[PDB]
Formats: sequence, C-alpha cells, structure tokens
Amino acid sequence: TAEAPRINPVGIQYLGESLQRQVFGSCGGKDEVEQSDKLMELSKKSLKDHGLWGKKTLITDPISFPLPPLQGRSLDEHFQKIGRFNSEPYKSFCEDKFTEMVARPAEWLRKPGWVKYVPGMAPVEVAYPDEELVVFDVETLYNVSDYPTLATALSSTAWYLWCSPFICGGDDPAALIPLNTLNKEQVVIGHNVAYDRARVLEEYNFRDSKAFFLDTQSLHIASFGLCSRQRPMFMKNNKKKEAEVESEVHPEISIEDYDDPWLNVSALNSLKDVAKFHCKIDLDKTDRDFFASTDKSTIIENFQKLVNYCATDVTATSQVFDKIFPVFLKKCPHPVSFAGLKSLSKCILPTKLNDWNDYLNSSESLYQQSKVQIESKIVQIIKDIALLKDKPDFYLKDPWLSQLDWTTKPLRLTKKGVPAKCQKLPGFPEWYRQLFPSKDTVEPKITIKSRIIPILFKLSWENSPVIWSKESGWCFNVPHEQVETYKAKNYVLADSVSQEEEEIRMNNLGLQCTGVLFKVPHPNGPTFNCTNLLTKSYNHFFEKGVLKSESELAHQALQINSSGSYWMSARERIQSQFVVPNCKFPNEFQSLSAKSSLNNEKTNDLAIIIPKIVPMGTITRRAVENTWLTASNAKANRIGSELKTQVKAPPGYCFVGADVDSEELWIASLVGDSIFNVHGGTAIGWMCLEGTKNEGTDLHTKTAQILGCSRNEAKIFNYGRIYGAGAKFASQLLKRFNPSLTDEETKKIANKLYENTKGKTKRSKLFKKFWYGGSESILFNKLESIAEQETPKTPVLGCGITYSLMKKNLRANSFLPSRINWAIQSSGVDYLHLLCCSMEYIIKKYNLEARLCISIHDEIRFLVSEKDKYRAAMALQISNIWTRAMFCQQMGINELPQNCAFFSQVDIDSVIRKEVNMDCITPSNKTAIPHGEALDINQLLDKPNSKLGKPSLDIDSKVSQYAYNYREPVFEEYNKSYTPEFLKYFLAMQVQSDKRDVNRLEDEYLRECT
DNA sequence: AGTCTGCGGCGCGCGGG
DNA sequence: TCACGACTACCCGCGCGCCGCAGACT
DNA sequence: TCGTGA
Ligand SMILES: Nc1ncnc2c1ncn2[C@H]1C[C@H](O)[C@@H](COP(=O)(O)OP(=O)(O)OP(=O)(O)O)O1
Ligand SMILES: *P(=O)(O)OC[C@@H]1CC[C@H](n2cc(C)c(=O)[nH]c2=O)O1
Ligand SMILES: [Mg+2]
Repeated sequence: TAEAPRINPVGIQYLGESLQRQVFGSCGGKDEVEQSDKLMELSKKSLKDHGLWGKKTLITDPISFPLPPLQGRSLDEHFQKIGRFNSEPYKSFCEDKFTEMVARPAEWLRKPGWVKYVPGMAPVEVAYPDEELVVFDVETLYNVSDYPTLATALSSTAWYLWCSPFICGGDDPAALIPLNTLNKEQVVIGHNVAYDRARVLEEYNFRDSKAFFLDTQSLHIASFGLCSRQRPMFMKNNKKKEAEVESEVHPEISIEDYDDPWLNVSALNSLKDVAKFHCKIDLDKTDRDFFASTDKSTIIENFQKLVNYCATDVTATSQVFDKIFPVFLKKCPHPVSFAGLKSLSKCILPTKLNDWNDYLNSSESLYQQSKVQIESKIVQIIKDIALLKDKPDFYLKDPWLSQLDWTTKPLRLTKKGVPAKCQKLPGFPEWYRQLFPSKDTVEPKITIKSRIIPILFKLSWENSPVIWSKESGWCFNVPHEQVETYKAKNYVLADSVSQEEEEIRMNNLGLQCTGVLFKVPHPNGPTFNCTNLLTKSYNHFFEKGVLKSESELAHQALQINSSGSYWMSARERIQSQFVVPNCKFPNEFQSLSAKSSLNNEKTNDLAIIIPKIVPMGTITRRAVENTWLTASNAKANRIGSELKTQVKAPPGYCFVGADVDSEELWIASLVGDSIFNVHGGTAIGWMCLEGTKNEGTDLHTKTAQILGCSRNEAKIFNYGRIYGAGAKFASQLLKRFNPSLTDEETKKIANKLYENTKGKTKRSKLFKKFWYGGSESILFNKLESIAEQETPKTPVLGCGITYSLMKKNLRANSFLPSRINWAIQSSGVDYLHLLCCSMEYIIKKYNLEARLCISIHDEIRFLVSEKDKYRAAMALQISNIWTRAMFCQQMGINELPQNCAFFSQVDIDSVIRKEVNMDCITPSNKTAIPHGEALDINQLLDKPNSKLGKPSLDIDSKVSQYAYNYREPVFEEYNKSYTPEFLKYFLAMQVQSDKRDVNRLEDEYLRECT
C-alpha cells in the first residue's frame, strides 16, 4: 500500500525511503541510541517545562522522485571532486606564475590597436595578446566620454600596448578593447578589476565568457583583514596614522602598542596602502589631473610619462599579488570557495535605452517641480517680516516674534569716508543678513530643514509655544501647578542650567515667568535631544493634537520632503550609469542559444549594463555594490522607486528566481540541536520546525501576531534579540511599532519576554559562567564556547578567521560579539557557494541554456530561454536539497526533515520585481505590469517537459580522475578536549530550572571525583 | 602694525538596503 | 564587594553646523 | 566609562 511516514521520538517527520537511499546511502548508528536515553531524559524535561510536549505538528504524504546519481560515497567526496573539476584549468594557471619581469621598451609607438614588444626584436602589430595570464589596466578621459583611451599589459615574455583610434585621428570616441574572450580560456589579474571588465569588447554578449577576472582587493579583504569596523578598528588606525605623520621622530617604545598589538597587522584597502604595507613600495598619484583635461591635444604630449606610470601600476599589482595569494590558499583550502568566487565574478544586466532615458527625465522633472513651489511659499512670508523693523512693539509683543533678534550693525567710515567694502547690507536686520551667504546674492536662501522655519510657521505643542534653549533643543513652558501632572504624563523636566538662563529673557520686556520649561521628547525617551520638527517619526504626534499647526502649509511641507527623499539620496549614482546601445556595435549582441534560428526582426532597442561588484568586501566575505544591492523596492508615494523594474529580458527569454527562507535562524537551530543528536532536541528548534511558510504558521508570523506588528518588524525584533540586545532597547522598538502604548506597559512586556527567552545565569569556579532555565540557553552557551576557541573555523568548510580579530592580536579593547555574528554570517556565505557550485555542475552536465544574472545575498536569479524554463527550477530544487543534506551531515546527524528540504516557491517572470503579483505603480509610472507566476514543488512536478534530458559520459569520465582525501570534522577536535563525565555533569546542570539543584549537582560531581 | 570677512574639512542626523 | 559589563549585525551617500585658518582694506 | 547588583 502507501508508504508509512518516519517519525523520531519528537513529532517530526523525516524523508522517505527512496530519497534517504539516494542522498545518504545506507547509514545507521545505534551508538547515538546507546547514550540517547540520558540525553532524551534531559531533552524531555526541557520540552515539558516550556509547554511544547505533545503539541500537534504537520504531517504530509511522502515525496519520491528520481535524482541524478552522486559521484562519491559521501557528500564531502562528491563536493570535493566537483569543486576540483569546475576550477582545474584556472587554478593551474594561477599557480606557477612568472617571478622575474621583462624589461620595458625604451620608446613607445603611438599607433591604433595592439602592439607587442619583445626584447631584442622589432615591435610587432598583433590582433590579440593571446596569452594564458596577463596583468591589465585601463585609463579613461572621464569628463569627455566613458570609453577608454589607452591600456597596457605584461606577460611572461613580452609587453603589450593598446592605443585608441580617437587620439590618433577622427572625432568618434566610441571603441572597446578586444581580447578574444569567447574562444580562449585565460586569467586576467587586476586591482578593482570590475572597472576594467566593463571596457572589454567581448564582454557584451549573452553567451557565457571563458575568461576569469581576479581581483587582488578581495583577497586582501578576506585574508590579513582590514579596519572594517567604523569606530572600533578604523578610528584607531586613523589616530595612529596622524600621530606618525605629525611627529617625525619615532620613540624606541610605542606608547600604546601593548594595549592594542593588532594595530600593526591591519592595513587599509587602497592599493597604495596595500603596496606600502606588503611590499614597501611608494607610489605617487599626480597624473590623475591630466585625465581631467577637456582637450585631446594635451594627451598628445606627456604620452611617455602616462604610459610609464600605468606600467608602474601594473608592476606594483603583480608584486602585491605574489605575496597575497599563498596565504589565501592556506586559510581557505576547500575548492568550493574558489569555484564560488569564479561564479560570483561574472554578471550581466539586460535593459533598453529609451526606457532608461524616459525614467530619468520623468523623475528629475517631478522632483524639481515639487521643490520650487514650497521654497517660494516660504520666501514670500519672510519678506514681510524683513520690513517689520519699524514699529518695534508689534514684534515685541508676539512671543515667537519676540524670540527673533532685531539688532542692527552700524556703518563704517575710513578716513571719514565710507569704505563700502566688505559690507553685507547697510542697516538691515541681523537675522536677514545671515540668510545671504554672499553679497551678490539677491534673494534669501531658505530651505526645509533650516532651523528658523519652525518659527516662521508658528507651531505649538500641547497648545504651548515652543522656545529654543542651548542645552535642550525645543521646550514648551508648563505652569507650576501642573508640573507634577506633566511628570505623571512622563514628560521629562528641563535641565537646571537652561531653567536658570531662561529667567533673563523672561524678565526682560517686564514679562513674568510663571512656568518651567519642559523638553519636547525625541523619539528616544532617555538622553536624547530634539533638533528638527519636520522629520519623520514626528508624523504620529502631528494631527493627533500633541503637535498643533496654525499653518496648513506645514502639512504640505511635510508631504513634500517625504515624497522626494529617495531621489535626493540616489540621483547622482543612478544618473551616472554606463549603458551601451546595440546600434553602435551591431555584431556583438549574440543570443544565448547556439542556434540563432533567425527571427531577430531588427529589434529597435537593446542595451547591456555590467555591474561593478567586489566579490568579498566584508570580514564575513560578503559582496558590495553601491546601487543595485542597495536599491529600494517599489513604493506607492516615493518618486522614482521603480529602478529594478527597468531591467527587462530580450524576446524569447525569461527570468527564473528563488529566495532562501529563514536561513540564519535555521543554522542557529541546527548548531543548537547538534549536541542532542536528534532534530528538535531544543525548544527553539521545535519552534523553528513547527510548520511551513505557505500555511502561515512560521515562527516570524507567530511573533508578529503575538506582538501585533508586521512580519518585517518581527524579523528586526528577533534578529536583534539573537545577536544580543537590551530590554530597554526592545521596549523602545515596541514603542516605535505602536505609538499609543504607555512606556511602563512596553517595559513589562519586554521584561517578561526576555525572562522566558534567555533565563537565569550562574557563576561557578569549575564551570565558569553559564545560562540555565531558558529555552535558548544551550544555543547561547555553545556559541560562547566556540567563540573562545584558539583557532576558530567555519563549521561546514573549515574556513579560518582574519588576523585582526584573533584574540592573540588583542589584549585590550576586546570584541567578543563580532565573533558570534561572524560565524553565522560566514556560514551563510558557505551556503551560497555550495548552491552556486551545484547549479554550475548540473547546467554543464545536462546541456541547459542558462547563465547566472544576479545574486543579492539569499536571492538568486537566472536568465533562461523559453524552452528550458521549468528545467532550471528542477535543477534549483536539486541544488537546495544537496546543500541542506551536506549541512546536516557535517554536524553529525544523518537525517533531514522533509518540510525544510525544498524551496517554498520558485518564480518565473519577465522583469525584476519582488513579488509576481505586484502592480508597481509609482507617481512617475502610471502603467500596470502583467503578472508572472510562482510554483511550489507539486505544481513543478505535475507539469510536463520538466524532466532532465540525456547526460554526457565524457563529463563523468573527466570528473572521475581527481583524487579525494579524508578530513576529520571540526567539532570532533573540540569535543575530544573535554572528558565525558565533565560533559554529562555540565549538561545535567544546564537543564535544571532552579539554583539549588545546580548546586547539588556540582557537589555531586565533586563527590564522584574523589 | 590691525580689522574684520569668508571658507572648506570634520562630524552628526537621517534615510535606503 | 568588586568584577564584570553593558551593547543587534554587516553596508552605502547627502545635507547642515562648527572651527582653525587665508585674504582684502586701515 | 561610568553602573550595578546577590
Ligand atoms: N534587521 C536585520 N538584522 C540582522 N540581520 C538581518 C536583518 N535583516 C536581514 N538580515 C540578515 C539575516 C537574514 O537571514 C538575512 C536575509 O534577509 P531576509 O530575507 O529578510 O531574512 P529571511 O531569509 O528569513 O527572509 P524570508 O524567510 O522571508 O525568505 O540577512
Ligand atoms: P533588501 O532587498 O531589502 O536586502 C537584501 C539583502 C538581505 C539581506 C541584506 N540586508 C538588508 C537589510 C535591509 C538590512 O538591514 N541588513 C542586511 O543584511 O541585504
Ligand atoms: Mg530571505
């Protein structure tokens, strides 16, 4: 009949028989069972205390379908052989690189194209360099055009120079450098090589390239570290640098080297700093002004100097790479990292030109037109106050008008005659003079966020006028009789210095002071000062009666400067993007499919953008790019927020994408559950695996429904709790989420939640400090135990830590939390690398037409033709199940839950938007977009023509030749340090919920020790 | 020699991911 | 009685206020 | 870099 589900002692389902056999082979161990009775008693006690024992779980029919066979007995061997197969030729080329350098030609010849210089022979004109490894550099004349001007390259036996046709003659500046990328496999090394890659001619194809661009910066980022932390690690480097610069003489003993030894090891990212650190070479940068000139005639002179400078940069980059590369190989010895770096290096974005131009024009025009009107409105009222010096009593009476300073500056005479020099304006108000930054300026310069406009439009708080003070930004006067009442309302009293100072301004005019000032609350209640009134998060107080507007214009001035913040932030970066149309280069836009099959129909507009991505830009080996990974999603009231919508696929092609769900939380649950050897051993693991995203019963949704907030807000709350936060901080976030809640209530909720979540703490001389009585106590204790280790490594792949963060380098100013954050975030990077390697191998094996388009952290997208659309999704699911199985096998568990094995939904679309059923309507864009589709696993299986085709035997024959070496997992050497009786006693104390029991257990171990 | 009179780098608020 | 001990993490760029200096007429 | 409890 039908198959029977497999359930462990907790109500958790495992995979079916066929999938178990195909993935894990045959593995069964009764030794886990042998000690499991003790572990199960402790786990049972915890699950009974919190209330999770006996609760219902989701049960689903088993899934079984055939899978491609593995290439090894275990997952580690299979991934090792695949990783070596993907990266073999380039890895051979990168090693055994030349050490000695070829001398330079005495004279360089200016002629268009590629010229080869070999010592002892005449120069030769060549079409391509045609070499396995070169070092490369590009220079551009950026004020005139975006296209390159000259380039040079160094190889093992020759020197090469490329000169543009523009400088030789003519007036057409559009040209690109050819390198024969499509037909020859080669490695190109260079600092910030993403800039250089966008200039190569053969890169503008939809077909996959055969060249690997390697970046020295990312290698320096990953190994030897840098001052990434803005204040903890970077400011220190800056202060020691300015101390070295100022005082030329160096004392024998440094003043603070003992406190912070790590200071010596770290270095800055810019290539000059890397060169002077590693290779002790000084580089001058003076020539960069010559390429700012707007005349091609100046480039004709100083040609020799510019060429020699570029060659010097090439030599410096080569000698820097020679030092960096072996240490990177020593830190990260698994081939999967190298293959993943190669995969992440190459990306492409297709788009259209006229659409881009229309988008830019619309956004800019609306932004300027919105700004001008409100500025004019405010100038018009300032003019009348400017003439109101006469009849001083009128401004004297009004408190806001009284707050204005109406003094005037007298006139100067030199030799009894007026200089009329360095005089702003003669005998005009002093406040009005400040508005003008220069004499020549005719109209006052006034803008939203200026400090004076909350006076120009009168505004009140609790029907009380606002007054500015030196120590406290804004304060409203409150009568004495109600002061305790405002203390009841939790309003904070003003500082004593300001209260003493305000008496003089009150007693002047003969006015009287019958009240004390009360500070206007900043969003943060304690020790924060309010500065600006038109800022966001003041909108809730606005129109509630907490803040009163006598001027309706303020409301308009609030709507403007809130519909146009994003465009103000990003207009520069967006408008400066480099786009290349198809009409300029007709022969280069080539389809992904090998068979063209005609039907081009002379497509009017196409364009390609090459994103400039640094693959490793953080201590946690994450990638950086300034515009696209930091692009905002579409919003109804924000002008120009449809950026990612501009990417479109060419006809006959589509985008297939996926996103990982609850990644870091799942990794944390796994590393917590590793000790028990059973999935769901901890309470937080059971509260992670309780349900699925589709049914709506995930952990984040439950947190959202308990706290009454959105799912994103719950995500912020949970991640902040996990990395380490405070109850006051969490209560503050609850105050942001709902403005109608009294502070004491939020504090009470935060305290009860944290008391249930974390639990109590205990300090003992044998067992150091540990947590007990909490749901996530074991997860924490394991994290601090692994953070303290001498040589920390990533649990999955054994990647080492940077030199700067090592505890030997730091004897003061220790940074414990960064290590905890680093381990998990790095594990996420390892997940991404495994996904990319598996997808590449499957694509190459089954001859699918596919190429990676973009990968924003968890999110991954591909460009796939119409015929192969479902096959890519099938490959994605296979990649996901392999990656999850590898993660479980490394920790010591040989089983996997069924619910978390596969992606929830895989989406097929034509443009880049977050959800397929989104209209994406902005103030600039008034046209709806047709919907795509999203499929789960069953809807993927029942569709026809979604199965893989016939394989190729030669690929397996090539994979089979590589070798495999056994390695012991990282947690085993950690566990062999501790003796088993100490382990059983430590766990037995960690499960107790009362302090007296823990004391008794400690004494019982002391008696057993004898 | 005095007498003011601008001025660009540094740092903090404030938004995007 | 002191010994921790605190504390979301990883990134990007723009606008306004402040200060230690350069520069044009007595 | 001051603050705090068991
Ligand atoms: N406020 C945040 N604080 C710390 N880390 C964050 C934060 N936001 C996002 N991240 C980190 C942790 C996330 O697992 C990871 C990916 O972002 P995100 O997609 O929002 O989480 P997620 O993978 O659980 O989404 P989902 O489950 O809906 O697919 O980056
Ligand atoms: P955006 O699409 O919103 O974010 C994409 C990725 C997800 C993870 C990373 N990230 C985003 C945000 C908003 C954050 O605060 N911290 C992150 O690490 O960027
Ligand atoms: Mg996600």
